Amino acid sequence: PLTRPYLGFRVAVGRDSSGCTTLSIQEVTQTYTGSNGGADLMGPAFAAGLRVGDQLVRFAGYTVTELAAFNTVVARHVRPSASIPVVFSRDGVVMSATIVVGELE
Repeated sequence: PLTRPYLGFRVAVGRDSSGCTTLSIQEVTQTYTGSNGGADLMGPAFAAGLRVGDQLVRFAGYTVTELAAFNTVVARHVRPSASIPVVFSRDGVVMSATIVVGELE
């Protein structure tokens, strides 16, 4: 596929109760897409549990580069139901969650 939208969320770099350098999203970007679907109507947001104040690293160890990396990984996969392993944290908490991004209508 060929997807690569623009960043419409917020990214804040800091430290959690554990301390593993992880960024958290204070917005909702999982509500739009393009190419091989371009559904855009809220899907991978609630389905994956991704909400404001959630830590999205998508990389083992609880850490991520920037929004560009998250946008590339999320864009790279535009399947009607692709299951990609993503690591999430809740203020130092360690938990695993699977994001199901379903494009198309």
